[PDB]
Amino acid sequence: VSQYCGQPGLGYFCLEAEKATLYHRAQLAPTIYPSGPHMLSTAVRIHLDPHKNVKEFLVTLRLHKATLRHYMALPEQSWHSQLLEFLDVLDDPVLGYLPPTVITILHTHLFSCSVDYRPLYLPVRVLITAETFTLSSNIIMDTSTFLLRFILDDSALYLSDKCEVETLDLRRDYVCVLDVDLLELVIKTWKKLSQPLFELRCSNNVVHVHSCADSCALLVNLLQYVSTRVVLREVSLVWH
Repeated sequence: VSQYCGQPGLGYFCLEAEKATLYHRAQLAPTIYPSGPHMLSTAVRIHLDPHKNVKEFLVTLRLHKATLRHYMALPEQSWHSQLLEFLDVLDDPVLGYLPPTVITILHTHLFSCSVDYRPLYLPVRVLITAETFTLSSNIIMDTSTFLLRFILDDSALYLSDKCEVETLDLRRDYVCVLDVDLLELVIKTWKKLSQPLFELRCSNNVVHVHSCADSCALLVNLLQYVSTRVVLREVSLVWH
């Protein structure tokens, strides 16, 4: 749209689809999403001001039940391909638009974007079932400071059979290992008035942990084989 209700700067840019999450390229597809909002509902909002002459974005992104991973090889190789193809910020050399300085303010909602096929040298069918990944960065990301309220809701984790890549079991949504009730990691990275660079004040709420000797032993094998940081974070209400 252009000039919504007659006033320049007001518009409605949108996008909708329903897709299978992750298919790789050159070869063979990753084939992710083996799992009534739609996918990639990037209903961004723009209220820029001609007098200000600066690029404003209100991106209300919504990847519903997707799996937005593109890191095919051990390094982020197909992710590199994705970030070399997709990354281009509205090249506008046309007349009447001298390129306004780019500034981004995201309010993304990666609701139910399950991540269970993150590839590495030798993971074991790793399953991390996030519910809500609310990267509501109310502050400007492209700056020294970035307030990012990761208000998650009741995540969890489940581990597969055996560290060597091939792993089968009766339930691939296996036993719980390390679930979180909530983790409000409200980071203010300065790249709480803490002058020190990268103050990752992960003010985590709590970390429940349940386990059996085999379960935690296997988890430790998994971790083995696979600048203020003031948490004030409860370490474990471990029922283990």
